[PDB]
Amino acid sequence: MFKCFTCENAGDNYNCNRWAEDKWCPQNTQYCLTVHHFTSHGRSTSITKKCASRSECHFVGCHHSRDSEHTECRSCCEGMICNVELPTNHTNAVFA
Repeated sequence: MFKCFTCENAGDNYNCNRWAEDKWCPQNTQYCLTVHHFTSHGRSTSITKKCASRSECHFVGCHHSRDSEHTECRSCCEGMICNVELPTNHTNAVFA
């Protein structure tokens, strides 16, 4: 089992943590979805993540809003609570 960030409305990474606690992921899941809401014009940016699978996000990518000019890029990262910070640089080591 593993713990992932299953937050909904979180303006910042910290907030996402306050909502999404350290709970085990579902049985029908093997990935950590990570949706990034980037506004074409505006500092504010929505963020949402949760457990997913190969089917749930079989066709990842970005989706530009029809009404607003805000795009939503969702991906699938592996590893316990891998969806820590939005701006992913690289993978760290294990302390096991």
